Amino acid sequence: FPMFKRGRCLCIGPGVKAVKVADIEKASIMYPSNNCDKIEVIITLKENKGQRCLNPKSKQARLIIKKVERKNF
Repeated sequence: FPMFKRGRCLCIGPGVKAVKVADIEKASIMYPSNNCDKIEVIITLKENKGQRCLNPKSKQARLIIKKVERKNF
């Protein structure tokens, strides 16, 4: 079927929810996904590694900021 996501910088959540908040679930970007005029984060919130571009409607990266800001490797 022709659904076609019109937004090329659209995301629904290719990840999980609440993980090792220092290993995964760490959004460190604010960029148009390099195709856009909008600016989103890349959370690697996963069991090991995976994307989480949360921006459409709810970002929540605002809170995850204090998560990504926890220590540094």
